[PDB]
Amino acid sequence: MFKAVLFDLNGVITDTAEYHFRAWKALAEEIGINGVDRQFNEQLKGVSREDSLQKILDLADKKVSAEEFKELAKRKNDNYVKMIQDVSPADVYPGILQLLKDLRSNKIKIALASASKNGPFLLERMNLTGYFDAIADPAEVAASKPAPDIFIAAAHAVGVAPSESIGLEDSQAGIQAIKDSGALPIGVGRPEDLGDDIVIVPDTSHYTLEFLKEVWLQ
Ligand SMILES: O=P(O)(O)OC[C@H]1O[C@@H](O)[C@H](O)[C@@H](O)[C@@H]1O
Ligand code: ALF
Ligand SMILES: [Mg+2]
Ligand SMILES: [Mg+2]
Ligand code: NA
Repeated sequence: MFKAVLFDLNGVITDTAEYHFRAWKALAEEIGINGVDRQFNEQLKGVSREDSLQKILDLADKKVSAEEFKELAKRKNDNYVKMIQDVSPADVYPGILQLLKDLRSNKIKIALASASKNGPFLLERMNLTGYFDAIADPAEVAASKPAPDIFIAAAHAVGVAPSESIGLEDSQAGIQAIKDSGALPIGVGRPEDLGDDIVIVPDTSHYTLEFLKEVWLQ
């Protein structure tokens, strides 16, 4: 049976993918780039802060100075950090708290495989930190999503092979990262966005321990 579950945070544990989208869209429009809509944002989910900005600049073939690049990423993060101050345990997505409880009861390791440097703060806001056996530090990996490194690091941090792990993701980049780590992906969202070749559930209430074991077995 699987021995760890490797969690993405934004769009899996809580609805903060929505806030990343709103903040990036606001930033893009400030610099005169209007193409950051929900469809384009599927290319931004899972991607690091700097890679997100670069993808936005690329969309418009725009070049900025190194100084302006750093300022823009900082501006977006400062705004996003303000947006999330009132996140609370009430914001935890359906099913997720009970999943964490059930995993712990069954001695299955729990690791965070998030790209977000705001991850630890968000787990604290939601009173979830105590459920996690490890948080992979995204500043320490040599390569970010869709590279598998963050999922490999998360598995290794809890003493489990990726091949004995399930990864939970809402993003195209993250699904690819899980695939290339050796872990089994289960996505949450639309197959139109995430593909028809892995198990995809429509909402996080489907993430029960009962449902994960069967995927591993099949
Ligand atoms: O800017 P942060 O908080 O470090 O987050 C990095 C990335 O974290 C990922 O989890 C999100 O899906 C991305 O949208 C985000 O860019
Ligand atoms: F949405 Al994440 F790492 F939390 F890609
Ligand atoms: Mg996500
Ligand atoms: Mg703890
Ligand atoms: Na708290």
